[PDB]
Parts: sequence; structure tokens; C-alpha cells
Amino acid sequence: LPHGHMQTLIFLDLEATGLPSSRPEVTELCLLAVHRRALENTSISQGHPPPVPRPPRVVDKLSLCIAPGKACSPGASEITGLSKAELEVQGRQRFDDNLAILLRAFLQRQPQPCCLVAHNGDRYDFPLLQTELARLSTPSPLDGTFCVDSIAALKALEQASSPKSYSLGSIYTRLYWQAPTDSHTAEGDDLTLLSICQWKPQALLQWVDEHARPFSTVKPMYG
Amino acid sequence: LPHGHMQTLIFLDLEATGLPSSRPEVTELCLLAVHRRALENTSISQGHPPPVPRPPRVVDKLSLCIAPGKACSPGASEITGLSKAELEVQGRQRFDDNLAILLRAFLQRQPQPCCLVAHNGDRYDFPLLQTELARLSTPSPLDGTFCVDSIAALKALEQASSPGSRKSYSLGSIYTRLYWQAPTDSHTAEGDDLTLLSICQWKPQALLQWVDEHARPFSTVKPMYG
DNA sequence: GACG
DNA sequence: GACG
Ligand SMILES: [Ca+2]
Ligand SMILES: [Ca+2]
Ligand SMILES: [Ca+2]
Ligand SMILES: [Ca+2]
Repeated sequence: LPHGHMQTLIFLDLEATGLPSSRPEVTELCLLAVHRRALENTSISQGHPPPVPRPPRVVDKLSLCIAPGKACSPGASEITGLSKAELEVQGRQRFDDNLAILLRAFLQRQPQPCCLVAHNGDRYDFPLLQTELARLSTPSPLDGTFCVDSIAALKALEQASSPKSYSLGSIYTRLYWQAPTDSHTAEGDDLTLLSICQWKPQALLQWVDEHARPFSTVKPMYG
Repeated sequence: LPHGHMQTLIFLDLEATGLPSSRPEVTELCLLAVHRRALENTSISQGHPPPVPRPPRVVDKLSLCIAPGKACSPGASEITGLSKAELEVQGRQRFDDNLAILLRAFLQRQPQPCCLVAHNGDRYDFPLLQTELARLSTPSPLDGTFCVDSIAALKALEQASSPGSRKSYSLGSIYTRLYWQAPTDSHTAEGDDLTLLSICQWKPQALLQWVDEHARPFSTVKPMYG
């Protein structure tokens, strides 16, 4: 274990103005902080297919809408139900120093070490979040936090279970034979991610501990 | 209007170790911050009964579990699904200065003025939160914030809708009267905060009007205990 | 009452 | 791939 046992997993999901090729900006951020004990206490899914796991009783949640500096791409606005104009009309603030202070205080309430988990996080959420934080004078709140990509995790878990798309929805439906709800809301998709990570909680925690890496090593999506 | 038009309503719900006579401590806190426009964006249904309204798309959320400094009362533990032992196994921190810093930073993201809305808040959540903040070595982040009790609000809205002494204004009683459905996730902070949001979305314009007329400073809320 |  |  490169960094010991992770005591908190923080499921991260972002909405944004678009895809990496577009130099996107964040428009919504959700964190679900779950203690490793809560994950390892998830009851063993029985049946075929198993029911969607119940979220743990104890889950710290932070869900925020964020005004971007540029317009949302048409597809992004359609699927997320957000737009720059409506966010501004409702007085949503930019990704700013106060937000970094907020994140710091929320992270500080979680037992360490702590590991972010995001779906395709290594190619999307982590680099994007690194870019957003790099714009601020405030030192990054994530410099002591770890991260892993849940696509890699589920590939490993599924591989061990049965020696295929790994999109969030494809996995959820494969595991549970249900359709994800509130797709492309940061909280809806974060909850779906939590559910897939609860499919085999012990195995997931084991993989996370083995593959956690410092968020400080994530390269910004763009400069 | 005593304090202008409220730009954000923050629906507040707490779970705690017990009821007032027990000098309770907070074990869970949820804030749902909704811009006044967002409440107004609620689609108007003309069904009878109307369907439970969708929450607005834009709603900032903060939901936190908090370890108390004494055991939960057995009744509170059963009702809430929380216990000091389980909060502690899961590494929850106390209601401390960092929590106030977190609350302060969250409140700053909301367009001002903000008005807290809690069900029986005048007799429970507001005095309890005032008590918890008063223990800290950091300034309360609520001295520039306003508050109202949704029991008074719904009594007023229901009376105006059908010109009340013979009914309950408990959270679930109102919800069922308006929507003919049972509330879900009762006695979780977020679950009941969402139920409260739904009852406040029943008649959004009338609710906002009443809130503007009755908002009072949180700084004037007397602590539950000292 | 109504809040846990 | 898969992320909005
Ligand atoms: Ca995502
Ligand atoms: Ca998403
Ligand atoms: Ca309550
Ligand atoms: Ca409650």
C-alpha cells in the first residue's frame, strides 16, 4: 500500500461547459465523503441482479452550482440543464478563493488519508479541477489528498468477477439492470458512482488503497 | 418590508441528541440554498392534488454528520438512525470552529440577503444552532442572516387558501394534506429538509411574500441553553 | 403543540 | 475508450 489505508473516499463529480478539447470550465461540483467503514459495512448484495445498494446513513455531501467564465456548449447545456445565463441570473459565484476555503474546510472534516474517486477522473475531473484551482492565489486544498479513477477500479473488479462499455451508465445498468436517475447532475451521477462502488465494497477499497496516488501529481487539463 | 426582499432561502434541518429539555447537541445538519428566482421557476400544476414539485435545478446543498459530546437519547437514536458510537466509528468531528468556517464559506456563495427557513425553527433549530455557535471562538457567520419558521408560514398560507385550529402543522401532516403522499426519508436531515422544500414550493410566490414580510434577524434568536 |  |  503506497499510501496506507484510505480512511475516507470522496466521490467527486463535475458538470462543465464541455469536453476536454474545448478548454471547459466547471459549472457544478458534488462531493460525497464516505468513511471506509461505511463502505466495508455495506451489506453483501444478494440476488441476480442485486438491488442497488442503499447509500450509507453517514455521507457528508457538498453540491454547488458554479458560474463559468464562458458559455456552455449546446450539448452540455442540454444534458446538464444548466447555462451560464441562468447560473448568473441566480447569482451563482465563479470558481474563486472563497470556494477553495469552503473545500478546504469540508475536506478537513474527513479522516485522513482521503482519496477522491471520479469516473474517468484521470482524464477529466482531476485535470479539470487542477486547472480551476491553479487559477487561484489560495494554495490548493487538495495537495495532501489522493485520487483514483473508478473506471480502472471497475475494470479490475469486473475482471476478477468474470474472467463492454465502462461508461457510468453502462456499468450501472450491467450491475443492477436499472437506469441511472438524474443523469448529468453532479449529485445524481455522484450517487450513481457511489452505487457502483458499493457493488463489491471490500474489493473496491482494496483496489483503491493499492492505486491511490497524490492529487498533487495530476497535470492540469490546460494552462 | 422589514428587511428587504430575501434573495436566498436556506432550508435548514437538524438532527440532534434529543429534545429541548435535554440540552441537546446537533448530530446532523443540512442546508438547501435556493435562489428566490428558482423557487419562482417551480412549474405551476393545476391537478388535484398537485404532484409533489421537483426541487429546483439550482440548489446548493451542504449535509453533514456531527459527533455530539454526549450520547444520543435512545429515542433520538432510533428515530434518526444516528448514534454517538456510529458517528465516532466513522470519524465525525464535533461542532467546532472549522465547522463554522465551512458554514461561513458556504453562506458566502449565496446571494444576499439570505433567510433560513426551518420547521418549528423558532422553538427548535434556530435556538439550538445559536447555542452551538455561541460555544465557538470564531464569530457566528449568521449575524447578517435572517430567519423564519415554516410552521407560521404554512399556517398563514393554508388559512388564506381556505378561510386551522383543528389540524396539525407537523411537517408530515402538512405534506400529506398538500400532496396526499407520505414523506420519505423521515428524520434524516436532508430527507426532511427536502420535504420542507416541497411544502414551501406548494405556492412559491405566496411563500416568498410571507417570508419577506416576516423575516427577522438571526442575531435576535435567543439561545436554547447556555 | 412541535421539534429530536 | 469516455468525460460535458
Ligand atoms: Ca462525470
Ligand atoms: Ca455527471
Ligand atoms: Ca426538524
Ligand atoms: Ca428531521
